[PDB]
Formats: sequence, structure tokens, C-alpha cells
Amino acid sequence: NLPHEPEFEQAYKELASTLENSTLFQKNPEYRKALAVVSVPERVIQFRVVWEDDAGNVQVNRGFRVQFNSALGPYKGGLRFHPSVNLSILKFLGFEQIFKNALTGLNMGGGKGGSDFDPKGKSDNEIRRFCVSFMTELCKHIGADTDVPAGDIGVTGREVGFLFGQYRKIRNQWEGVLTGKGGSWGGSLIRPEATGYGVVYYVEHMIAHATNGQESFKGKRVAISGSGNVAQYAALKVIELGGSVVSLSDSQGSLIINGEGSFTPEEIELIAQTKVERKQLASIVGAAPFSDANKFKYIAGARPWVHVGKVDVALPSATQNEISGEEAQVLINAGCKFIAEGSNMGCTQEAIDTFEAHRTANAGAAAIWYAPGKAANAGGVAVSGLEMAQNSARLSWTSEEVDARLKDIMRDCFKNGLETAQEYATPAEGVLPSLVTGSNIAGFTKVAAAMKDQGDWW
Amino acid sequence: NLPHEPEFEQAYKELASTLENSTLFQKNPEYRKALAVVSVPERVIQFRVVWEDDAGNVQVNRGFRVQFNSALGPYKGGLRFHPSVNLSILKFLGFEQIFKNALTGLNMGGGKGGSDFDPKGKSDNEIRRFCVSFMTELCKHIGADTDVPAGDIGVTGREVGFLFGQYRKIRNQWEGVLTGKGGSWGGSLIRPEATGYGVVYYVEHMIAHATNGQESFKGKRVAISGSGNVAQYAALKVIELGGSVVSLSDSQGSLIINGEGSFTPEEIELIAQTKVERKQLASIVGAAPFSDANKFKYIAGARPWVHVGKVDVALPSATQNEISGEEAQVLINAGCKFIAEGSNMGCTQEAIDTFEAHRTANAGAAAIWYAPGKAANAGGVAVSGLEMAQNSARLSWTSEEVDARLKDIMRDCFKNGLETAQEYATPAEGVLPSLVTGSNIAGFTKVAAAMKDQGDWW
Amino acid sequence: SNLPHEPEFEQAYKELASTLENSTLFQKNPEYRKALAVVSVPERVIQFRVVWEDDAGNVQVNRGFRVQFNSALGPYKGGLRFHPSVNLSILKFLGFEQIFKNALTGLNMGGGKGGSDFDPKGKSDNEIRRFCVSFMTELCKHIGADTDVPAGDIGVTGREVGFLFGQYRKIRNQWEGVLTGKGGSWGGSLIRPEATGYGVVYYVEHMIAHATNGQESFKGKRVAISGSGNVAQYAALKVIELGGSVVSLSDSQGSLIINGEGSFTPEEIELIAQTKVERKQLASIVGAAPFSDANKFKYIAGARPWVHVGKVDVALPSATQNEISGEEAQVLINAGCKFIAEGSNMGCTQEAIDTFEAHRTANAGAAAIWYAPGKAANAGGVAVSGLEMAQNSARLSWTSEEVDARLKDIMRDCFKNGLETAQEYATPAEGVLPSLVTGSNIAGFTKVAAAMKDQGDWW
Amino acid sequence: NLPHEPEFEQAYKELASTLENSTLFQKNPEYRKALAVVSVPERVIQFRVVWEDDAGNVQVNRGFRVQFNSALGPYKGGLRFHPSVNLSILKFLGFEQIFKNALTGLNMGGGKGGSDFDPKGKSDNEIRRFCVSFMTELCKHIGADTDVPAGDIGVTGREVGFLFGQYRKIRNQWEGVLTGKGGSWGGSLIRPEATGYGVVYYVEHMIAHATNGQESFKGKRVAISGSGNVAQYAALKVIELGGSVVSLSDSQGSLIINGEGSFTPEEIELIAQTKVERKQLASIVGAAPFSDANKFKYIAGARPWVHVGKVDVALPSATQNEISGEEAQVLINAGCKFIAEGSNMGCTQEAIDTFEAHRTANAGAAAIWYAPGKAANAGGVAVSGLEMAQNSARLSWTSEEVDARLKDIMRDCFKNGLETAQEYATPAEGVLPSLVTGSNIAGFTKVAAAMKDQGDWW
Ligand SMILES: O=C(O)CCC(=O)C(=O)O
Ligand SMILES: O=C(O)CCC(=O)C(=O)O
Repeated sequence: NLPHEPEFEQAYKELASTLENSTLFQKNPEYRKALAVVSVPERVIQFRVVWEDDAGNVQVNRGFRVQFNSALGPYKGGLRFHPSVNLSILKFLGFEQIFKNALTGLNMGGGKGGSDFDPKGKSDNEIRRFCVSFMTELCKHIGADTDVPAGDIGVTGREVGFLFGQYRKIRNQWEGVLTGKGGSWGGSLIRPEATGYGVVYYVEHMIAHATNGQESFKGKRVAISGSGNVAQYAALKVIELGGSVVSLSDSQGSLIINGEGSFTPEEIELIAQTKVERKQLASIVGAAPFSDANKFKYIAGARPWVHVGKVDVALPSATQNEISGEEAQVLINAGCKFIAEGSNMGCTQEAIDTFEAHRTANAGAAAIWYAPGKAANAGGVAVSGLEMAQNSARLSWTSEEVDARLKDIMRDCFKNGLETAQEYATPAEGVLPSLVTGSNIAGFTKVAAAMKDQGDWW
Repeated sequence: NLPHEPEFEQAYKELASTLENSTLFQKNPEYRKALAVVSVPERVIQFRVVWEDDAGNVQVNRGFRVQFNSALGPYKGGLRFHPSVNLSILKFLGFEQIFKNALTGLNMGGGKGGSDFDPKGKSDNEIRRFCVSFMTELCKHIGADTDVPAGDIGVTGREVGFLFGQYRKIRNQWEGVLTGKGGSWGGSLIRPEATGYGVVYYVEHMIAHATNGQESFKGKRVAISGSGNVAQYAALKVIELGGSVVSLSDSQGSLIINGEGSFTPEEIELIAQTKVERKQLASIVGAAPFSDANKFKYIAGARPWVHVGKVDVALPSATQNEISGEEAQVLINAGCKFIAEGSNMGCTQEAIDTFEAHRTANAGAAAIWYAPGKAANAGGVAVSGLEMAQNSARLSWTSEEVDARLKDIMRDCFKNGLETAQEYATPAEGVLPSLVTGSNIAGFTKVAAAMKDQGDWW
Repeated sequence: SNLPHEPEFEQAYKELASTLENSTLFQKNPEYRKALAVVSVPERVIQFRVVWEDDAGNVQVNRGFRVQFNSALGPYKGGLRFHPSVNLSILKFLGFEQIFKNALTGLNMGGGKGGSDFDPKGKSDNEIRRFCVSFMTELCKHIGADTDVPAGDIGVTGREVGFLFGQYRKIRNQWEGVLTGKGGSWGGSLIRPEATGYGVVYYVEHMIAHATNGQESFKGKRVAISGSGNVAQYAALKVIELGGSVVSLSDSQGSLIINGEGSFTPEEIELIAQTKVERKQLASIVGAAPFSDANKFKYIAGARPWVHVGKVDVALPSATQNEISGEEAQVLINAGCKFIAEGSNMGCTQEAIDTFEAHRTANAGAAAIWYAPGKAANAGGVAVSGLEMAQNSARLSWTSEEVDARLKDIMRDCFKNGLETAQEYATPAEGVLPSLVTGSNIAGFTKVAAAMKDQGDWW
Repeated sequence: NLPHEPEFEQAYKELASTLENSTLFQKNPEYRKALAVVSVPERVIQFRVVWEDDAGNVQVNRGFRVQFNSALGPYKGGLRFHPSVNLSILKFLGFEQIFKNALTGLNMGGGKGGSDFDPKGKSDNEIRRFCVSFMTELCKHIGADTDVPAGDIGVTGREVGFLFGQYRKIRNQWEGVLTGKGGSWGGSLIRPEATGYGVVYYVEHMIAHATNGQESFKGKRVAISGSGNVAQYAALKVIELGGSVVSLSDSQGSLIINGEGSFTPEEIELIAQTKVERKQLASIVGAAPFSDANKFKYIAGARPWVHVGKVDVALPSATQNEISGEEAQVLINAGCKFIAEGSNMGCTQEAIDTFEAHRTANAGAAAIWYAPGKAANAGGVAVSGLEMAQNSARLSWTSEEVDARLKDIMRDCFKNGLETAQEYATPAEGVLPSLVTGSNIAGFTKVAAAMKDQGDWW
């Protein structure tokens, strides 16, 4: 009699459902056995973590590493320190990580870990001691050839460092055992740029396919929402490829271009400085360059979608549910043909459904083409693979090298979606395949066939 | 945020209760910290087990090893294969194992493991393939100085053989990694006898103490339940000591003696053979000697306790929760003055409360005296420690040497419980000390103190 | 080379070497001169940084050391010392001696010594825990039940051994005999507290028997002891149990003497033990019974007991190193003392040792004072550590009587080996007592050097 | 108390003094804690080395490995066999190695080891046996992910081969555990070239910065001293980049170009053959091509500095203390703007002082710019990292690939010095940053911040 694990059960049921609404099990019914094998994790470690607080008292938390699947590579996935953490949640997140990592084409398996340790209110001294204790036990079960964790909620650069330092001390090895490391001790260039550059490259690959290699970002008008790092670097990449960035935004309003034109790199760097100083877009229109009313128009309380006029590409990069069903319709009437999520779950289900029905109802490049976040914002995962690659040679690559490689990985990510959809949700003649359906299946099918090849099931 | 683990949480709450109801936390209030720490397992491993059935189909089950505590020694405790198995249950069994193992005097930590694999209806080949697969993963986490498992429900000598065989092949070490091994490949004499002998030995000390050296098993009437190896060898040792054995039973009914007789060794040998053949007591009453209705009465559907009439000692040795509140009172009315669990968790908390209430109410030899399983049925795990001792010595001791050490262990276990109750749960004059409270405190403090010494808490 | 100056170690090497030269050993086996040169260089030395957090939350740095000197006879064995004086030279000195002390027990134990310059003085239990955790995080790599088995020494008692054991078992994930001096319920040995003290006395029993042709024992002898910790206590109680009289104890502040005939009783030693548990002085118990009975007890502040004991038959220095000067050696000689053995490690100064030895070689029969070296006479401690390792591998706890029995046999064999080896290689003049110093040094060295040769460490 | 370690204490004091004469401890006083922690080695192994001489006699020597710091990478640094070897000396060298290695921007820590073994007058056989015995112990402590030694005085190709053979045998792994290996068994192309080429690339980066990327080696006149591997390859690189090499020299004299012109690659090759035959430059001037007195002038007993006329770059690449105070002033007067040490400690302190005062007194490209050897001759170390990178993939890069990558590493070495001087020894407006000060501080700052991130100090 199995324990109640609602978050994991939900995630399994969603996969099994998306697999069922496809021809996968008509063509390959034996993959139902794969579904059953894959959803029992290969290994789970749980361990007590004892650590000393600043008053000198004994404290107790619970440590976790779910090593869910390793058919395609060593276990890969983040560590989460948050009071809500438990096996059920970490299984949900680790299970999903299998298939998102699989989607990229990198040799990365699937895992998730962490603790119910709550870093809110903790001194750095406390976080250090917790991390030291935590890694003392975890060290046994991980390694560059076995399991390579990373950060998540509660585990950023600071914690990764403390974790790395203690691993090194116990194991007496310097290796790529974590990703998200500092620039001087095995971190990668292009790490801040990864997500934003990643979305723009994915969309480039979409355009290329949709137009049979005749169009790129060159000459295209691109609406971006957000003004954090993802939006800034997506904007910079667009510009670098010859596109026009016509909008940026924050939670209070949108800053948009009047008529023809684009934001410039300099302007983007000014918006970055204002973002570092916690200031809102509303406050920078007072001075130049943004006080020029012939180039720039600030719109209070608005998202950009209905205000940019005619537009070719939309790149939501702010927050979740920032494209309504209604806004999807306007982008469609604005002639938008490509949309990809920079923000996690940026499109509402109504918007996704809209873009998909439009796709189904319109042959070729007359359709709007939506890419889901698990595919289009896999840049951060992509650069993690490159950080590992780089670590194996104790050698850093140039910005240009990491960038070029990030581009190729997003192509693999794209193609896995495209081809899976073509095979298992085959569209009508001249209709673009669904990247949402393709991306939801493709991880499972790559992992399942790998598992079969390796005798994990038969 | 934690998962609901009721079997485990109840055992914890109940131990905490017996510790509160004593002077232990008055004289050492710090030990409450130890309680919070010890209750979180050092390490838990869970893992997928894929195995092939006789049709050649893939089958999936879940593997577990709870390494609960190692302050006194390497993790020690059985493997259970039963479809009820899960983490909560093994946490429950593993927690109890800590304190049982502690009480043997031997350097043995507490652990428990197994699988939801059901051996019912499986071929021997299927069981072999399952054990090969199970041990392939488990081998990484165990070892002669790390974790030493053994049998339990679903895991007999047969399974231990398959498990050992696989370990030796992958680890390339021949060592005391398991106990309950076969005689020619590192098994110990007296291991089959140990639990049953051990409870009888323990109870002999109870009789001695409660009667001020007046009495022994000589002339006592002893009601036993069950008919597996515990009940058998308990029966045989009672007979050796001059007691009468007046009942045995299985899951279908009770075989009782009429009048003032007793089972014989020869009759016990016959019941043992009927049990190897997985037959029932109801199948053997229709032929001699058990068809003799002057001596024997078979009672279908019944536990033996009402049907034995007046008895002096009760040795439940069948199954968990086989003595209820009602039956505790039946045994009190029968003139029963000693009860000790041969089986794991034989008495309900209601029966325990009933017995303890009776002890408190009735000074001296009038009291029914109850010994907890962690003390009284420690004989088995004790002889496992001796199997480990023998493997490390690279010798096989005679039956007489193993048996001698088992007697010293059960003696010291009784003395410790008795003296610890005298110190921290001091009874009124003439009142028997609580073996429940004394055994719990003794076991707990030995672990907690060792944990403090080793810096696990402070 | 330009080797670093390591005076403590270099001095011990030369003294050892000299005692070997004053024998037939290198005449009979000149090739052992190469053995000696090879044995003098440690097999392995590990040094390491130990970073640890104080109670104020500040980072602190100390240096950690393990000298794995020799392993021909067994895994490296020897204690850990936390004391501000600790460095490589000092640990090499103590590790070198440990080789030969361990060899004389007859058990399979090699020779090692380690520790840190961490100063436990003034540190909280918590600080001590944090230091041990961090220290063992690095040391774990280099030690093990079949590799190197440390123990306590100055600055490392049961408390530290516990924190050190706990951290090892956590990182290594093996429960094993990696340390000795462990606690009773987690693989310690009975008799370990008594070992060193009982051991000296057992050894001296054989000295007395040999010197007097079995005509005397401890019965009726007056015994002066210095110190008031475990060694002094259990030595005293064993002497009392053998029918001798203990006429002094002492601590770093003064000595507490018996006046006239008479002895400390076990009850008095028990009280003294309780006060030394409380970290009090012998000073601050004299004004309270029974130690205020100024007919039986005299206290002298600032003094060692040797000049105040009157006539004495046996002396058992059991406080600290270098606690019998050459002058005090003469005082004991003139007091009529005939038997001396060290309860404290390096109790006698070299000057005292040269005096006892001069006096032995100048006097026939039992008119001579007989000095036993520490490597023979206080091996009781490390012997029972060896027994602890044996118990751990047996996965059993022996009884008091069994550990004690074996301790007795070990000390007896150790005495015999020193005696007979001196008779063979450093034969005394007719009627002179065999030198247990030369005897023990030769016996220890040759056991190691011959085993090294069998194992191809030299040829 | 502590042992007397004079060479190490000196090296420690010089670092502490450099760090005090900067703004580092004003801006970041907590880095004093870093200095105290970093100056205690992480680990030191000493060991007895017993080996057999050619007469069959036992010999005894002392082996050492100082594993000083691993924050930025596995321990890296050479092995020295010389009768002066001891812990103090090896700590001195390993301490310096941390910060030099750090300076390259490669993921390499800092270490040094060796023995007091004297190879003077030993047979190849004796050297083989010593190495076998030495590596038998050392193997335990090192490894491709832990510690990667190399050569030094007493340890060249021959010894590296013997050491690697024995490691392979015992460890049964083929990996990059040593650098300086033979071409066919893991050595890198560009290895003989590395130091010489490395010096020239470093100067290229200096030229680019000083001139706004307006100038290069193209059209420059370059005075080089020495005529061994470093001068030869430095020369060849200069010629490849369009520069003129106007001198070379040996201990007895200088061979310089008469008027404008340059040595050619064919001429460099001739000088290389003569140097292999162990002939001095004085004796190659009696034949063609060097007898042509219109092109070549031999100056007996002179260094080249005062005899080359106007020159843009100076590359002392012969020995130590080969540019006097006077010669530094002559070079300044000859229009020399770039000076960098091919040879270890080639510039006297008077010369370094003179170049630094000139820099201070002369805004921008008017200055002569001195690069210290720890930065400019770090190419040997750079190619070591590339050898490690190539060993990971069991794959040799092309000469062009190794060479291009060496150039980049020398840019990182440059940037680390430049930027560090900018921050902590900030020059007046328009004045070049001190590469000597920058290079002496930059390694420490990189290591200290990585140490802090990793919880080594806090
Ligand atoms: O011998 C063993 O280790 C298994 C015994 C056990 O699990 C028990 O005491 O219930
Ligand atoms: O118990 C041990 O291992 C030896 C302690 C020690 O170093 C000694 O004999 O002084």
C-alpha cells in the first residue's frame, strides 16, 4: 500500500494523458510498460541532517535526493531548500526534469533534491553549516559521472559554493559535481544570458523551418514583455540578429516604440541599470533618451501586446499568465506568427488553446506558432550541460563558443519537438506540427527507447 | 509538511510516553533532544526493482532499506517481502529494532528493509531472479561493517542464500553481510532455536525474581500460540525445563491439550514437518497421535487462551496483535503470572495497559508480569550478532558455546530492564518493576548516551 | 640534505643507537645498521590544515599531523595529542618510541603518533566538538581498522575520541575499530582505564621475583608513587591488593605523603579520584578528614615526593614526563629503593636513567637499583588498546577477568623478552642484573628490523 | 612551536607586503583572514623512498608532495629531484605556484613535490628504480581529478615517463595524471614552443591595449637575448606576426642584425642546430649565411641591448639578471615600449624599478611597459592545462588549435594583471596599470574569493 503523493500522482497522470491523446500507444503499445517502469525512480536517498545554529543549538532537518532516471545521462536536476519540501514534491519535480532534460538532446538524466531546511531568517553562518552537514552525507551518492545537482528555490550561488567546497574537502577531487558555479571555479560564461538567448535561438529555428530557411529575425518586429535579465538578453540577441525590439515592460506598465524603430543596446543597458536600482520603467521617461516622445511611449498599467501594432514575434518574458486568451487573439490580428515563452508558464491555457486552434486551422506560415516553455526556455539547462562539458577539460570556453553551442542545443530541442509531433500527432497536409504536443511526448519517447536499448524494460 | 506514517508515529509517541512516565527527563532533561534526533532515520534508501517472471515479462516492485541508527554498531535488521511493505511500516519496524538490538549488549545498530514483492504464488526461479535483482542495488549500501541484514516475513533461508550469492559475486568479498546463513556457508548453530529459546530463558529470570527464587519452569503450564520455528523451540525448551506445553496454533485454529498433559518433542517434530509442507493443524487431527481426543482438542477459528483453562505462563508466538484487552483479562483469570512475546508486537497496547495496570494494583507474585518484545524476543537478533562474531573469527562454535552466550545475553537483558525500572520507574514496595518501562529506558539511554559521545546531538 | 633540525627525534635516535652499539648485536649482525637507518625515516607523514569555527562565529586555523612511522608488525598504532607545543619533530620522537613499545607487547601493532597544535585549554565543549569534526574530516582518508588505529593522549580523552569516532563513522560509513579508548557501549574495552597502572605493577612483580630468586614480592614493600590521575590511582590500588604500602601521591602543586609505617587505603584513593574528577587540588582536601589526620598524612606544597618519603623499596613515577632528575635518582638510591618503573610516559630524565644504570652495573645481586624503561613497563595501556582492537574484530566484549588475564601474560612476556635479550646480547657481569633498558631496546628493535627484512623493506 | 622554514617565510612576507601596499585591505580587510588560511597548506605528504642501486645496495631518500591549494582546480605543479629538497623549499615553490597558476585563469590549484634524490651520476637504471619506488607511494595521493604533477629540476621527460609507467601499472588507469608527457602517450603539440610563443602573445595583448588596437607586432623591431628554446620560439612567433627580430645572444656574445632587417626562420633553424651541437655563436660567423657582414654583426662579450639601436620590444630570454639598471635606461632611450621576461627573473630589480618609474612618469603609450615573468612566461603552464584538456578526450589537438588556445590563455593572464592593478593599485588618469603589481595581487584575490565562496574561510 503506497503513500499518498498528490503532486507526483498529478504529474504522472498528466504525462499518461498526453501519451494517450496521440498515436504513440497505437504504433508502440509496448511503451505502456516503459511508462510503468520509468515512473518508479531508480533510487531515492533520504537522510537526517543535523546542523548547529548561531546560539549553539542542535537542529534537525531532512535531506533528499531523488535519482529518477539515468538512461540518457547521469542524474541532473536542482536542489531546493524550502519548508514545504518532501518526497512527493521532489518526485514531481524530478520526474518532470527527466523529460525536460531529455528534450534538449544532452546526455542528462533526471533528478531532484534538497531539504525542508528554511533559509528565510538564517544567518550566512547558519546556511554554511547547514550546507556543510547536508553535503557530508550527499557526497556519497553523487559525482561528475553519477549525479550532478544544481540550485533551485533556496539554493543559489552562495549555497552552491558552500556545497561545492565541502564536496571537494571530503572527496578530495575537483570536478563538475554541481552546475551554477562561480566564474573563477568552473562556472560558465553565457550563464546570465542563457534563458533569453535560448528563447531567441529557439524561435530562430522555428522561423527557419516555417519559411524553409528564407527568413530569420532580420527585419522582424518583436514584442517583448518584462525587463529583467531574460527580457534584456532576449532583446539584445534579437537586435544582434537584425530584429527590431518594439516593447519592454514591468509589472506597472509597458515602454513601447512609436512606429518603425527599435530599442538599442545602449537603451537596454540603461534599463538594466534602472532595474539594478529597483526603479520602475515609469520613472525613466522623465529624462533622455526615453523622454523622446517620437521614439518612445510609456503606457501605464498595460501589457504591450495590444499597443505594439503590427508585430511578427511575441516573447513573453515577465511572469506567469501574462498572455490572456484575448491577448492571443490580438497578437493573431496583429499578424504575429511566432510566440515562445521566456517566462515560466507565461501563456494562459486559453492563449495556448487559441494559438493551437489557429495553427490547426491555417496552413503553413499563415499560422501562428506557439512554443511551450519546457522547450523554448531550456537555455539555462542547455548552459548547465556546457558547464559540465567545460569542467571535464578544466578549461573555460569563450563567450562566442558557449553562445554558438547554446544555439545548436536549442536546435536539438526544437527538432525533438517537431519530429515527435510529426510522428505521433501527425498534422494535416501543410499544417505546422504542434510543438506543445511534440515537446510533451518527445522526452518520454527518447527515454523509453533508451531504456529499452539498455534492458531496463523489455 | 511531512507524510502520514501512523504505525511509526504511534510507536514513537508510545515510547516517548513511557520515558515521560519516569524520572529519566527529571535527572536528564537534555535526553528530550536525543529523542527528536534519534526519531529521524540516519539514512533511507529506496529503489526500483525490475525482475523477469516465468512468462518472460517485465515486473516492477519497490525496494527499501531504512538505516535508522548506528551509534552502537552497524545497522542490523531483517528484510521483509510482503505486498503491505512501505516506508512507514519499515520505519516502524526499524525504530523498534534500534532498542531491541541495543538491549542485546552487542554492537548492533538498528535497521530494516525489504520490498512490496509478494512471494505468494511465485516459483522458486521467480524468487531467485527477484533476489538477484534486489541485491544488485542493495549491495552498494550494505556490508559486514556497514549494514548486516537478515530474514523476516517473505525472506527465509532460501532467499538469504540467493541474496548472499549475488552479493558475493558483485562485491567480490565473502563476508558476514547477512545472518541466517546456511551451516556450510557461514551460518551459526542455535540461530533457528534462538528466538524461542531466548524468550523461555528471559521468562525463567522473571519467574525466579517474582517468586524470590522459589520456582522455575518446573511444573508450570505454558500456553503457546503459533507453530512456526519460534513456538516450536519455545515449546521444546519449556519441555526440557520440566514445564508443560498445553497449546499451539496456526492461522486457522488452536490445538490444545485436555487435562494435565503436555505436547511431547515427538509431537512437536510432527507439527514441524507438517509446517515445512505448508499444511495446517486441522489437516493432522484426523490421524494419530493427534486424533486421540483424550489428549487433544482442535478448535477451529480460535486463539488458544480461553481453551487452555488455568495456566501459569503465556508465550504468544504466532503473529502481531494476537492478544487483545479481552484476552489479557482471560489470562489474568486463568492465574497466568508471566507473559512474554515470542512473536513481534504480539500484544495490543490494550493488553499491555491491562497487564501494567494489574502489576501496579497487585503487589508481589499475585501480579501478571509482562515483558516487552524488545527485551524478551531479542534472542534471535542476539544469535545473529553471534553469527557475525563467528564469521569475523572464521570459526563455527559448537551449539553449547552459542547457547551459553545466548543465556548470558538474555540474563543481562533482563537484569538491565529490571534495574533500570528500579532506578527510574521505582515501584512501590513489593510491586514488580515494569519491564516495559525499564527496557524502554535502558535501550533508549544506551543509544542516546552513545549518540552524545559521538557528537550526533549535544 | 638540508634536513630540518628535529632535536627531540634526533636525540631519541642517538640514544637508541648508542644502546644498540653497547651490545653484541651489530657484531653478530652488522647488516642491522642498515635496518636502523631505514627504520628512522617514517613510512608516511600526513600534515594538513584544520579550519574550525569558534563560539563567536570566527574562523580559526590549526595544523594537523599523522606520523605513520612503521607498519612491519601491524597497522600503525598510537595516540593523538592536542597541545600548543605539537609539531612534526615532537610527533616523530613519540612515534619512533611507539614503534618499539608496541613491538614489545607481542601484538600485531605498528608505530604511529599524531595530533594538532590546537590548544584545548579554555575551549568550550562545542568548540572541541567542532575541532574534532573538522580534524577527522581530513584524517579519515589516511586511517582505518586495518591501516592506522589512533587513540587519546594529552588533550584527547574519551570526549575527543567520541567526537572523532562519530565523524569517522558518518563519512566512512563503516562501524569499526578505528580508534581505541572508546566508550563501553560503543566498542570500548573493560580494564582500559586500569591498564597502564596495573601493567607497571605487574611488570615490577616480575622484576622483584627475578632479583630476589622468588623470595620477595610486593608484600610488605613501601612504594612511592607520584601523580594522582588514572595511572597513579590504579597502580596504587594494585600494589595495595598485592600487600604493599603506597606512601605518596602527588599532583602539579604538591605531594601528599604517609608518615611512618602505613599506607593509603582504597577508600582514600577513591576520595582522591573524586576530587581529581572535580579538577580540584590535593592542596584543597587536606583540611577535611581523613586527610587532616596529621598523624597519618603530611602535605608539602611545591614538591615531588621523592625526598619526603623516607626509606622506600619501589618507586613508580606516574605523573608527568621528566619528573625524576639525576639528583632525585641519587636520593632514591640512598633511600634504599631497588625497583623503578615509569607509570608516566618518559617519567625519568636521561640523567636519572644513566644514574640507575651506572648503579646497576656497579653493584652485584639485589643491592642494585633496577630501572625498567617505559617502552617495556608502561605498555599495559597500548597492550589493552590492542585488546580493544581484538574485541572489536571479534564483535564481542570480553569480561574484566579476561582482558586482565591477557594484560598479565603480555607484561610477563615483555619482561621475559627484555631480560633474556639482554642476557643474550648485553650479558651482564656475574651477579649483575641484566639491563632491561638495553634488553628491551634490542628486543623491540630486532623484532621490527627482522620483520622489515622478511617483508623486503631493506635487504 | 613552528619549524624554521626560511624560504617559505620569505615568500609569505613578500606576498603580505605586496598586499599591504595596495588598496586591497582597505576595500576588503576581511581578506587578511584569507591570507592566514591560504598560507597553511591544505595537505602535505612526506614518505620514505627505498630503492636499489646498481651494486644491489639499499638506498633511502625522502619523498614529498605539498598539496597547497585546490580552490580553483586540482593541485598542479612540478616535481624536483635535487639534494637540497626539503619541505620549506617545496612550500616556497608550491605557495608561488598557487598564485601563478591562478593568474592564467585555468582551473588549476597549487602544489609542488619531489625528493632529495640526486640524479647526478645515477644510471638510467637507477633513475628508473627510484621513480618506480617514488610513484609506488605517491600514486595514492594524486590523480587526474586530484593532483597533476609535472617536471622541474631533476625531473624531465625521462623521469615523467618512468613515473607515468608506474602509475599506469599500479592504478590500472590511463589518464592525465602528469603533464610534460611524450607526444605519442598524451603529450601536447606546442609544448617545446609554449614559453617562447606565450611571451610573444602576452606582449601582443599589451601592445593592443596600449595603442587602442591600432598597433601589433607588425613592423616592430624586437631585441631578444639567449638562443635556446625560448629565444628561438619567441623569435619565430615574432616573425610569423610580421615583426623583425634584430638580435639573439649567448653567454659569450650577441649576434645582431646590421641596419634594418630580421632573422629568418631558416636562420633560426641553423642557430638551433648549432645549439644542439653545443657550439657558441662566435663560431658560426665564419660561414654563410652568418658571415655576410652586411646583414650580421657579432659583438664579442656583449648583451644586445645597447647595440641594436632603436627597438620597440625587448624580450630577455637567456638567464637571470641579464638587464641591468643601465641597460633598462638605454632601452628607454632607444624607444623601447614593451619589455617582458622570457627568462625567469631576467630583469634585475634596478631595471624593474626603472621601467616602473618611467611608466609612472609617462601617460599612455609614451610609457615603457614591463611584464613580469610570472605572467609573461606562463605559457608552459598554459600548455600544461591544454595537455590536461586533450587527455580528457584521449585526443590530440592540431598545432594550430593548441597555439590559438595558448594565445587566449595569455590574454586571460594579461587581463587578470591589468584589471587587478586598475582596482587595487589604481594609476593616475592616462597612466598604464602596473602589470608587476597587478600580477602579484591578482592570483591571491582570485583564490581568496573562491575560497570564501567555497566556505574555506568566512
Ligand atoms: O537477525 C536479524 O537481524 C533479524 C531479526 C529481526 O528483524 C527481529 O529481531 O525482528
Ligand atoms: O592507546 C594507544 O594507542 C597508545 C597510547 C599511546 O600513544 C601511549 O602508549 O602513550
